[PDB]
Amino acid sequence: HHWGYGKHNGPEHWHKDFPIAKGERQSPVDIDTHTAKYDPSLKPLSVSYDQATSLRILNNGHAFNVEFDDSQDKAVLKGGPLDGTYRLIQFHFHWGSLDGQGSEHTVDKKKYAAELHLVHWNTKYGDFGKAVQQPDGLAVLGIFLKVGSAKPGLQKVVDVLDSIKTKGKSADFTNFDPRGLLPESLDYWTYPGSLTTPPLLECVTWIVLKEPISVSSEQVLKFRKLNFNGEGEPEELMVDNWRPAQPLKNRQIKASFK
Ligand SMILES: NS(=O)(=O)c1ccc(C(=O)N2CCCc3ccccc32)cc1
Ligand SMILES: [Zn+2]
Repeated sequence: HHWGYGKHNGPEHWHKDFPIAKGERQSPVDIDTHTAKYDPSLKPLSVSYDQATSLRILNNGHAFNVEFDDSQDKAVLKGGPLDGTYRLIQFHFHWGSLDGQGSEHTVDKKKYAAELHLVHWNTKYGDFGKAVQQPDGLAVLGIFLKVGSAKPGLQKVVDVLDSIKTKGKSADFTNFDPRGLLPESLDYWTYPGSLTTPPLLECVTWIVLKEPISVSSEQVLKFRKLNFNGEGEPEELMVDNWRPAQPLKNRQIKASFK
């Protein structure tokens, strides 16, 4: 009886195995745009993805991860609110059953159709497993998806999904350029928070871009054909794999822009 997104094992149950679910710095959160303060001390984000080495795509039973070679500083995030160098390890998405829900963060209570998370770990801790035990161990770059025009840079991802339909399936996924998933603007909000799935560790500097990317209805429909279940098991469509907004508590969300 493992955690998931259903009635019986979904977010409102997670606290029983993972008591930190009710913690002081849990993610995601609603971003109230009027309350978020411009911080002129914040630097522009430095997204250095030119030398990124994608390797594989994995259906892990809760989402799909596009995995990168993080054995050296190739693809890194620095600047913004961060001190030091954060290495890209994987990206994944959260999405809905319909366009009106799917994002984890919200903006003045608005839910987007989906949310991209580019996950990075602080290289001063040496490995990812060490980093997740530190308050400044991870930096997750969050990008909203709205449904409209197709995102050309996402199509390679969409087209491989048929080959990783079920939990535990993986496929070779080399030479994928995540630059193709970014919006024009790197304006962002930032706050201290957590992983949004178990083990819900409070180890993340969140950086959420203001500008959504547009994807097509056909693109997101293909996400919704994935399966939570393993091969040969009763089909459970991988939809609504998002955690709702959590209490902000004693935290401040800062804006990089006026
Ligand atoms: N949605 S997110 O961007 O906040 C996110 C969530 C979880 C993770 C993540 O590495 N996992 C989660 C589950 C298995 C696991 C086991 C031990 C340490 C970390 C992890 C990474 C990024
Ligand atoms: Zn995520």
